[PDB]
Parts: sequence; C-alpha cells; structure tokens
Amino acid sequence: AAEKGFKQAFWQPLCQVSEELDDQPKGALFTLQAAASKIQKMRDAALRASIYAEINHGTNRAKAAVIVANHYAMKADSGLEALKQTLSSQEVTATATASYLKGRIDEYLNLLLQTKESGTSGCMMDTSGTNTVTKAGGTIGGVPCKLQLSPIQPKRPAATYLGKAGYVGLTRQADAANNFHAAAAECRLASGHNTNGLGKSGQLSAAVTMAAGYVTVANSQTAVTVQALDALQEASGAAHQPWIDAWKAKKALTGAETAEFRNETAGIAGKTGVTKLVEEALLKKKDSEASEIQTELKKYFSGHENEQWTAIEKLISEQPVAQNLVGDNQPTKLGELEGNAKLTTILAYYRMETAGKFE
Ligand SMILES: *[C@@H]1O[C@H](CO)[C@@H](O[C@@H]2O[C@H](CO)[C@@H](O[C@@H]3O[C@H](CO)[C@@H](O)[C@H](O[C@H]4O[C@H](CO)[C@@H](O)[C@H](O)[C@@H]4O)[C@@H]3O)[C@H](O)[C@H]2NC(C)=O)[C@H](O)[C@H]1NC(C)=O
Repeated sequence: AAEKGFKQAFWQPLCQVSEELDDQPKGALFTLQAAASKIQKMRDAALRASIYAEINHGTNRAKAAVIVANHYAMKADSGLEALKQTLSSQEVTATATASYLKGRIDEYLNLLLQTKESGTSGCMMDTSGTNTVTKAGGTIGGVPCKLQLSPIQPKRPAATYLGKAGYVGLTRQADAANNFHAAAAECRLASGHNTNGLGKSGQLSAAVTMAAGYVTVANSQTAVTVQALDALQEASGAAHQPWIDAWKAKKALTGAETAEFRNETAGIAGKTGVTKLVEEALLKKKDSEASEIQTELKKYFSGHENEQWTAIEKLISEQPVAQNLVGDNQPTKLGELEGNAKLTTILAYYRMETAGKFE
C-alpha cells in the first residue's frame, strides 16, 4: 500500500549495485598495475635484444636484434604514452563516478535501515513486508550490503549488475504500491504528505527524489515511482545523471588490452617500427617497395614471417651474459633475467665493452 515501508524487492537491487560499484576501484588499480607491468615486460624484451646486439655486434644476427630491440622499445614507449593520455583518465573517471554513485546509494539505504519503530514497522522490510531487517556484518536481511567502501586490493571484477545496457535489476515497476511498498509498515520516507510522510504541518512543496534521482517520492498519498535504468542512453542534466555517468565511464573501459600492451603476430614487415627502420638505416631511402623491405629482412632473419622473428628471439633468450654480472649461482641466460633496472645496467656494461673494442 502507498506510504508504507519498502519491501526487499525495492532495496535489494540497490544493494546489488552498491556491492558491484565497490569493486570498480579494485578494477582500476588492477588495470593501472597491469598496464605498468606490460610496459615493463616490453622493456625487458627490448633490453635483452639490445644486450644481444652489443655482445654479437657487427653481424647479421646483431642487426636483426637491433630491429627487435627497436620494436619492443617502441611498444614500451607507446604503452607509457597510452597510460598517460588515455588509461589514467578512463580509470580515475570510472573509480570516481562509481564511488560517488555508491555513496549516494549507501547514504539512502543507511537512512532506510535506521528509520524504524519496531520489529514489524519501519522503512526497510523483508521480502514479505513482515519484519524490519537488521544489519549483521556485511549483510542486511541476508542480502550482501556492506554500505561501506571496502579496502582497495587489485581485482578484475565481472560486470553483472551494471553492464553495457545499464543497471539490469533496476527495471520498470508497474505496481509499486504492491511490489515495493509493504501493507502496514509505517515509514515517513515513503511520501511527502504530512499525515504519513515527511510533511509536518502540510505537504512538502514538491515531489522529492532520492538515491541520486532513482526514486520519486510524491507529496501526495501515492506510491513511489522509479526510473527504469536498464536501457540507458547518454544524456546530460538528467535527474538521475550520476547513474548515467557511472554507466558511461564503465562502458568506456578497455583494460590494459589495447594494441600498445599486446604483442604483434603479423609478418615482420608489418611489425611496429620495422619498415621505417629498414628504410632509414638499411636501404637509406624513403618510400620503399614492399619487395625491397622483404628482401632486406631475409638478410637478417632468413625470412620475413613471424616464425623467423621467433627464431631470432630464441637466440636472444638463450644468450648468456658474463658470470660476474649476476649473483653467485644465479642464471646468466638473458631469457632467465627480468627487471628493467637489472637489465639496464647489464646493457651499460656491454656498451662500455663496445667502446673498448673501438678504442
Ligand atoms: C612479448 O613477447 C616477447 C617475446 O616472447 C616477450 O618476451 C619474452 O618474455 C618471456 C617471459 O615471459 C621470456 O621467456 C623465457 O624463456 C626461457 C626459455 O624457455 C625461460 O627459462 C624463462 O623462464 C625463466 O625465467 C623467468 C624470468 O624471465 C622466470 O620468471 C621463470 O620462473 C623461469 O625461471 C622465460 O619463460 C623471453 O626470454 C622473452 N623474450 C625476449 C626476446 O626477451 C614479452 O614479455 C611479451 N610482452 C608482453 C607484454 O607480454
């Protein structure tokens, strides 16, 4: 009945959204760390190839490794630029819009939870509208509903309650007086009229919206109405705008999975940086033919397909460095070394050796 406390079918879908929004900061931290990690892996491969070239310098194998080193250093460069230009804003915006909306929802739900007079009369009722619910740890009436922002650990969340189309559980409600409102539980947050609702001497001067514009509390003796939020469209200045902002920011997320962060399986000529380097440093002519690039490449890779690129990478990975450059009993093959700073100083050692050979 109108002007009565809210049954579980009303507030459980809000709990579900709040719990899922709680994971958006975790996903943002995961993605920012994953981007940095992938950049670091690209840089390690660039450094191994560079070290191999110095060790084997002046050979066709070394020139192949220079091409490989250039490729992976450009991947690392481009991932850092994308982290600056795109990923940082995407992940901060998702974190902020999700956390802001969660705060709007949780403040409303916490008010419902506390506004009660007895075990059978209050604003937050169970599924049958018989008993007011209580919070026990991170649950309310048996529903996960912490009403707090959890400690932020990296995690990959699975979009369930907020997806590509909108908030799946926040559907059009045709019969709120019977499906949202209890039969007898009293709740002055259920209307703006003075007899049973928020008005004191008279009715409130207008309808009131709560939960960032989701629910509309009329100032007459009538049931609430809700915005359907499951088939959203991009808009500006809506009463429920924070729902749209979080949905839009979440839909834009790519993770650390755009092309800068992934390896390329194309033929060698099409791999990042390869054609420009062949043209500028080997052919020494701009606007070259494809046949010429492929012909140059066979000199150094014995072919021009991904298989010949992998073969050079295996030679790079198997190359040992000088024993004294690693700790006692530690591995010396480049493929068994990782960490940018560790490989950077090994490259510097071999560049000094290269200088001493020219001396
Ligand atoms: C894009 O692709 C490149 C090329 O594949 C890739 O660089 C490669 O990274 C792997 C590591 O993921 C290196 O593979 C090594 O292979 C040897 C021989 O089988 C293994 O022994 C290695 O494992 C030992 O060493 C690891 C440290 O590196 C330890 O963590 C591990 O426990 C083992 O003790 C390892 O599998 C390979 O050498 C490089 N290749 C080159 C040319 O550097 C790069 O990481 C990819 N980029 C992204 C973002 O994924």
